[PDB]
This record gives sequence, C-alpha cells and structure tokens, in this order.
Amino acid sequence: NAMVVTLDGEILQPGMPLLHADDLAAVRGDGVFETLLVRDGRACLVEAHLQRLTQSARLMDLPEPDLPRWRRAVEVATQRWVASTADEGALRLIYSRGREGGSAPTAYVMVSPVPARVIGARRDGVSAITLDRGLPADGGDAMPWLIASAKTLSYAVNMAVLRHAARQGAGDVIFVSTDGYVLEGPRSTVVIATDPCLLTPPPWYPILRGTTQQALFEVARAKGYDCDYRALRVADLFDSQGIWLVSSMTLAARVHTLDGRRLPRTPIAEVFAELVDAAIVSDR
Amino acid sequence: AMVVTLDGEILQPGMPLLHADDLAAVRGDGVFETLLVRDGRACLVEAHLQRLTQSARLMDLPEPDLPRWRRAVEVATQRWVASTADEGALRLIYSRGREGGSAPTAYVMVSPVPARVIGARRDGVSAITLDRGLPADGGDAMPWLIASAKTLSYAVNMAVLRHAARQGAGDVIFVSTDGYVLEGPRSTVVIATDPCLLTPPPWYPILRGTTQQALFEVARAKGYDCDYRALRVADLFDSQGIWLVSSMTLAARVHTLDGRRLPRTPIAEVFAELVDAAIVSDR
Ligand SMILES: Cc1ncc(COP(=O)(O)O)c(CN)c1O
Ligand SMILES: Cc1ncc(COP(=O)(O)O)c(CN)c1O
Ligand SMILES: O=C(O)CCC(=O)C(=O)O
Ligand SMILES: O=C(O)CCC(=O)C(=O)O
Repeated sequence: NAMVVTLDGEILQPGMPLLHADDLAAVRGDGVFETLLVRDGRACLVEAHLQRLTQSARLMDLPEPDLPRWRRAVEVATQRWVASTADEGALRLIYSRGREGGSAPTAYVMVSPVPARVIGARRDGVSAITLDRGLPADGGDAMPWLIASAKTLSYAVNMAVLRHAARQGAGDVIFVSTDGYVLEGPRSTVVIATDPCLLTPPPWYPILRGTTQQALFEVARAKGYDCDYRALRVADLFDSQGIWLVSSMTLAARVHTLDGRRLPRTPIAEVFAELVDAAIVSDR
Repeated sequence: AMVVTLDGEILQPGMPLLHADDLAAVRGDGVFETLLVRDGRACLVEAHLQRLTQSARLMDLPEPDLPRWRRAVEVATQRWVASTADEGALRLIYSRGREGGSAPTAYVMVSPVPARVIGARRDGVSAITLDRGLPADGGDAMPWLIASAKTLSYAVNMAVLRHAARQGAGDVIFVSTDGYVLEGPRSTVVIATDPCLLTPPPWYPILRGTTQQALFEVARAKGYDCDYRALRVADLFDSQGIWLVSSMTLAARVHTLDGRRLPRTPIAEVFAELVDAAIVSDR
C-alpha cells in the first residue's frame, strides 16, 4: 500500500507507525509538504517542488531543507516504486516541525497510488462552482502572517470546501475573492484560454504558485503561446476558450460546467492536455 | 507526554503512534480539544465533549462516542494526577484516520503545562491586532470555511503567533477585514465595559469559548451583566480591561495593545477569581 523513505534513505517496513502522538504535524498541522507525480520511471519536476519546499519552509520558520538529502530520499523512493509497478505514483514530501519540545524536524518521503478520481478528471473533466474565499486580493503580500503562499500540512479547510461542493454535485471549486477576482482552487491552479493566450491569476494574490502552471508557461511560450498574469474575474471565466484546474498529480481537469452553467468546448482543449504533458517532462 | 487511545491502551512513551499516512499529519484533517487538569480532574469535561461533537459535525466526522472518550480522559487524567500534583495539559486528538482507511484516529494525550502559561496568568501579555483575512459576515455567508470548527489545522494560528513574537508581542487579537474584533489565535477575547463583560458574537468566524461561556454563567450570578456585542478596536482601548481566555491559560490580561500600555482596573483583581470558579462550576 504505502511506502515510506526517511532522509537517511532506508525504506520503512509497511504497516508500522512512523510518527509520534506529539508530532506537530498531527496535533497542529505545523509543517509543509509537496506532491509529485511519478510517470514513466521518474518523479516529475523535482527541483521546482524542492524550490517551493524551500520557500514554504522559510515562510514557516522551519529549518532550511537539505536539498541533497531530499533528492536522495525521492530517488530511492522513485526507483522502489518504478520497480514495483508501471502505474503512476503519488509521491509526497512531508516536512514537519517535529515533536513538541524537541528540536529535530520531522521529514520523510511517501509514495502512494494515484486515486481513481484523477483518471476521470483528466479524461472527462470536472464540474466546478465558484465560492467566496473570504480573502481579498491584497492578502498575500500585505498580510504575510497568513502565509497564504505556503503549502502547509493544514489542509482541513481545503478538503471541507471540496466536500461542500460535492454535496451539490460539483467536482471541484474555484475560489473567488471578496473583491471579485479569481484566486485559485483548493488543490489546483486556475488557467484559462483566451484569444490564443493563456492566463492565470498574478502571484501577489493570496494563492499558491503552481509548479505545473509555471512549467506550462515555459513550454507554451516556447511554442508561440502568449502567457501573462492578469486580474481575472468571474465574467472572464465564462468567456474563455477553456478553464482548467492545474496541479501536479491531476495535471489538467477542464471545467466543462461552472456554477451549473455548461461551458462550450474548444479545439484548444485537446492540445491543452498535451501542453501540460510536455510541461511535467520539460525538466527532462 | 502520556498517551491513552480510545482503544484503551496506554502507550509506552518515546514510541511512534501514528502511521505516515494518517490524515492528521498529511492534511491536518481532524478536530481536537484542550482541557486543563486541576485538583485531580480535567476541567469542564462535558462542555469540551460537546464542542468536540460540534466540531466533528462541521467536519463530516463520525459522531464521537462520548463514553469511550470519557474513559480515555479519566484514565489519562489519573495517570497524570498519580505522577504529580502540578496541572496538566490534556488534549483529545480526533482525526479522520489513515489515508484510504476507514477507522478514525482517536487518542488522549497529557503533557506538562508550558511555562508561558504561568507568566500569562500572573503577568499578562502584550498583544497586537492583526487582520484575520476573513470578513465578519464570513461565518454565515461562507459555512464551507468551517471557521467555527476547532480543527487540527493550526498552521496559520501558530505562524501568526511567531510573527508577533518577533515584534515583542506575547499574543494576537484577530480583527476582520471589516474591522471587527474576532478572537485570538488560541484564546477568546473578553473585555470589560460599564461591571459588564463583552465578547464577540459566535456567528462571527470564531470559536465558541468553553471557558468564556462558563465565565459568563458564574459572572451573571455575581451581579455582572454579560452580553455578545460587535466590538471594534476603539472598544478595546476604551475598555476597563482585555483578557484572552482559554482552557489552559485560563485568563491572560492584555497589559499592552499595539504598543499602548493599558491601566489596571479593580476588575482585574476579580477577573482571575471568576475564571477559577468557572472551570470548576461543573463540580
Ligand atoms: C492550494 C493549491 N493551489 C494550487 C496547487 C497547484 O500546484 P501544483 O501545480 O504544484 O500541483 C495546489 C497543489 N495541489 C494547491 O494545494
Ligand atoms: C482559535 C481559538 N479560539 C478560542 C479558544 C478558547 O477556547 P476555550 O476557552 O474553550 O479553550 C482557543 C483555545 N486555544 C483557540 O485555539
Ligand atoms: O487528494 C486531494 O483531495 C488533493 C490532492 C491533490 O492535490 C490532487 O488532487 O492532485
Ligand atoms: O489550542 C488549544 O486549545 C491549546 C492552547 C490553549 O487552550 C491555551 O493556551 O489555553
């Protein structure tokens, strides 16, 4: 089922507990993490995930992550998963503040099966609803204490928002600020397609920076696509050629229905998935 | 630290309890409660198990088995009471369980009361107001944000406290973007206006304070009028006193707010006594 690789590089026995009852990841969600996709024998975009992991650790007053130590744990876990199966894997880096009163932070690497919801979201897409996030667009930089750009282990609200939309037949959520500007998804980055130009909310918004979105901008710009960071509104969502919820594991899930209103399908939608396919391998 | 799971086992300390895929650790996905052990028993057990039931309901968690929770609490309490007469910090950890699994994670943990608690009770704290990022109407207009649930996802709460620590402040008072007083990152805000006690209303995106409510009950019987009002920052500086009330710290008087020192009022002498009798009013 689940596989664990500590920073020393040894693979822990399945079915055995790793974390103590007083680890700050469990009692207070006090830590940062990253999620990587294993595809065709290798984890995708390792450096971009370790770069953001280094930034999330700085925003959380966590010890600076040892990148050579993290690269070995991911490489050991990667080769163990690829040897075990040819299916894609969900590789996650867990970096917590450690036990209460202790000094050493908790850090390990975990590979798990990719959920079945991913193959449906890639192939079929998702129905999404816009939901008030409660944050204004100024929240990321003007209010740094909210650390909205840090990918922390405190994801209880993100999961509850998804369950709220599930009870209403929605497969995902697009967060909208009190100002009326598009922010992000609870687990993905919002990218739209306008005439052909791809847009995404600007990074000074209280949102996470998408590793997949930036790599998508690199491959798309090198192929002739114009990309930019703009203040998107809900109206701009409905007039686009396509909306996608982009992330590291789900890759690209087009929003075919937004707030119950179906959105038309464009020829750019078949190339968009290929654009995200080349993005996660642009490191190779 | 001592751990007593709802299964009934007392774990040998220094041994791991949770697997690497527990949703408490990978997603902060769970609810918890913090209780104070004083004079041989945890304080306001029933009121904390009631809020645990409400936080679990907002989180689509299985309804907690209160008789099993009471056993883990009683077993963990007497193990601490047997070891020392000092106060203890008892916490109920209730998570969704392992990723992909079905059984939820549930255990009770007792630890020493931190040294910051003795100072906050005795001396008080210097606090700063900080924007919470939520509007005051956000609790009712956005129920999906489950701001009334006491979850294990306290990364923002702890980061906010560290930010104020770098500025010489001992705690924080959250203010909404609309400018209304909400709560602390780890406490409930109670102020003193003319002998009247006020606190922000619970339909705000805040937690309902078990200690604050038990305080309102004892205070009303002693002649004080208590009520829930929409407080602004001006009400903080014009008040007779500000306290950050909670289950473990009890009452932490704010002696300095945003750098401005606040005078001491005769109500400051009585307030600590009111919270002491509040947390044992169940007995
Ligand atoms: C809040 C949030 N925003 C955006 C993203 C997308 O980031 P990435 O492309 O690196 O997966 C994620 C990752 N699930 C996320 O949790
Ligand atoms: C966010 C928050 N609000 C309020 C409180 C106070 O609640 P209670 O008096 O029931 O402990 C706490 C306790 N730390 C808290 O963490
Ligand atoms: O599993 C979840 O709900 C979120 C994980 C994620 O980021 C994803 O869907 O790829
Ligand atoms: O989050 C908690 O409840 C623990 C902190 C607390 O209650 C306190 O400091 O009094």
